[PDB]
Amino acid sequence: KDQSVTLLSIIRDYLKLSDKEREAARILANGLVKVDGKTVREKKFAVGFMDVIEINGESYRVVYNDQGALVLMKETKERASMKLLKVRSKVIAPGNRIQLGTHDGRTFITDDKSIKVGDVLAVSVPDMKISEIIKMQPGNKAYITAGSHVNQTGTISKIEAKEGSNLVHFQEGFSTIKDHVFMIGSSKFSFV
Repeated sequence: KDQSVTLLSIIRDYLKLSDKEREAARILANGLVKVDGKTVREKKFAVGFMDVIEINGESYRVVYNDQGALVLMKETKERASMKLLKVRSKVIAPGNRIQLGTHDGRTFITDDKSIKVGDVLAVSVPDMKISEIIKMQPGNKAYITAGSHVNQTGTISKIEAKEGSNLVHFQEGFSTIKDHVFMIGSSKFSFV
């Protein structure tokens, strides 16, 4: 499935559920839509997993359904002030000058060489402050973003890595490739 969709499409899909899709374009146009706490009126603006979408003062989270498509779910005001960003890419230069590229296209610059692709940053939406790192490692909990176990959660039991052509295993009795595993909880912090 598409890993990003237009802001207009995801709002229209949601509004379909109450037979109000006809108003999607007017609601967007009225400056009544925010993404990650910033007003957006551009219908072509792409949104993806974990984005916080506000429609008319009400908060929603972009998540996946059991078919793997991006959809909105109702979110509490309290949780809406937070977002998890998966580290999707790194550029490592000399002297621990490290660019972290997150799954929503943001970049942060760190000198912590311990942060790996697959680790997750818990950030505050009102100001982008990073508050926690959720490590991709055994004993931590994840949500599955693609493949056959999409929209399931589990606690990692073991991780296997090789060079050339892998797998994260879960206590719950399944495994997937790392690409599909999105960290959401540790002992000290949980999205849930």
